[PDB]
Amino acid sequence: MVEKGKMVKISYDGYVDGKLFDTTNEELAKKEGIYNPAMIYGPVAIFAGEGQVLPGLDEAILEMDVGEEREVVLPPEKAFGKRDPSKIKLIPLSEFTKRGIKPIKGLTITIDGIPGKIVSINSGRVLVDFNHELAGKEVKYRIKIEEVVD
Repeated sequence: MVEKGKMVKISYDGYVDGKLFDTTNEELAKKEGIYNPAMIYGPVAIFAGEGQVLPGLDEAILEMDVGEEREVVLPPEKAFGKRDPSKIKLIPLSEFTKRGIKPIKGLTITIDGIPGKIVSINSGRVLVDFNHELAGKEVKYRIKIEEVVD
């Protein structure tokens, strides 16, 4: 068990549809072809149960021992969230063209700093999904508590 608020350093590998999409392990990232030169790899310091990681990860961490490694399967609600219909919004084509942006199906756009993916364009109506890319997805993580500070 790890008490809520306790500083812990964790390592993790995250998978969606059987594919690694995130990892603290630089070597694994290169091996799996997701290495990002702009990312700082290595264990991540969190406070246990304080919401710095996905809800289901925080939940698992509180149950875990220092040095424990386990795998966890998280439903959307405990991962990147359910795909919320209220975040899928209709916007006039007119407003994109006014702003010199050509809407294209599949294109990621940013409104007021918020990223959104264009679902469709039909008769001047642009449907944009502002949900997280992985919303509605089951994810699987390997997670290890490397150390507890305190």
